[PDB]
Amino acid sequence: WSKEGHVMTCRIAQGLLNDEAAHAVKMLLPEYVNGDLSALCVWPDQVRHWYKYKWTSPLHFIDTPDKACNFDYERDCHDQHGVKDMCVAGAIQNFTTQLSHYREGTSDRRYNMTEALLFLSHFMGDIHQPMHVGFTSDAGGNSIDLRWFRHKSNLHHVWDREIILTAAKDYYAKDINLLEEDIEGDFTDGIWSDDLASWRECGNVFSCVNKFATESINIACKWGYKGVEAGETLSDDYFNSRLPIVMKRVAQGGIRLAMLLNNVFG
Ligand SMILES: *[C@@H]1O[C@H](CO)[C@@H](O[C@@H]2O[C@H](CO)[C@@H](O[C@@H]3O[C@H](CO[C@H]4O[C@H](CO)[C@@H](O)[C@H](O)[C@@H]4O)[C@@H](O)[C@H](O)[C@@H]3O)[C@H](O)[C@H]2NC(C)=O)[C@H](O)[C@H]1NC(C)=O
Ligand SMILES: *[C@@H]1O[C@H](CO)[C@@H](O[C@@H]2O[C@H](CO)[C@@H](O[C@@H]3O[C@H](CO)[C@@H](O)[C@H](O)[C@@H]3O)[C@H](O)[C@H]2NC(C)=O)[C@H](O)[C@H]1NC(C)=O
Ligand SMILES: [Zn+2]
Ligand SMILES: [Zn+2]
Ligand SMILES: [Zn+2]
Repeated sequence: WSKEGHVMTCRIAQGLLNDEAAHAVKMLLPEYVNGDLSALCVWPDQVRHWYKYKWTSPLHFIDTPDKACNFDYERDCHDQHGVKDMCVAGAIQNFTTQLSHYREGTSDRRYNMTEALLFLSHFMGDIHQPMHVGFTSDAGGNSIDLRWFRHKSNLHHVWDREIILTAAKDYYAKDINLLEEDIEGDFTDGIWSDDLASWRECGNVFSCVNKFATESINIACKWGYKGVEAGETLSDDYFNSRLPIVMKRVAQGGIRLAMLLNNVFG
């Protein structure tokens, strides 16, 4: 996700935290954001480009083989140089494990919990963006150049931002708070209300991130690359049809995140 998906994922996520998980996140965050996890959820996307954190480059996504439309961890979860574990699935396990050393305080200074908090949170949102588990050769839709209404863009960016900016301008006067309030609603008393417990049962972290990944490449094959030719124009038909899918994954990411943190801090 771009700024917007992450902010909503995290606001949603923070509102569902138990007492132990709220206390931890407040303490783990710098004063200048007033306890607001959302304020920093983009942080990993900034440092993505610093030589220092070059190593975080591949942890944002998974590249699956073209047209295969499924996710296999040992096949997929690696970087370009075949280095095992380097993919958003790995990172979530990694940063969740790091965070389990917080309460007991048993990692000395090998880890930074604040950074582990922002990576976990951020990457929880990325793994639900269906185009973060897309095809290798086209870079999760990045190198499928298209037009989204009256400006150049690309499929990956349609899902990272366009559908969300578009929805917020057309229906909420650009106010993202409002778009979130409705997304928050559609699973509390709304179309996804009967599904919360179902979103919350995936097993241990490893299984969960595999479930989430799988979900994403299905959505990507069914709704992402379907009905998309390069150079063409995606209109009201693509937007209106996919709006609620994007919205679902914003919610799923958030509910799923609150569950992890709740467990890591409990
Ligand atoms: C764990 O990692 C954390 C993230 O990497 C570390 O926290 C970071 O610590 C650095 C200290 O070097 C902070 O950067 C400083 O920011 C302050 C204040 O920033 C605020 O004010 C400016 C302008 O007034 C504004 O633009 C900012 O947005 C803030 O409102 C500056 O005075 C310094 O020059 C310096 O840049 C980061 O704030 C902080 N990041 C986060 C996410 O907390 C932390 O140090 C690590 N822990 C340990 C023990 O090493
Ligand atoms: C799990 O989280 C930790 C951060 O706590 C990550 O550790 C980092 O791993 C990367 C890549 O494996 C390291 O890059 C290395 O740079 C040094 C040169 O200083 C070199 O010895 C290595 O060949 C490699 O290029 C990075 O330095 C290291 N950082 C820390 C603080 O440990 C780890 O990558 C994470 N793994 C996953 C799958 O999320
Ligand atoms: Zn993102
Ligand atoms: Zn993206
Ligand atoms: Zn990212």
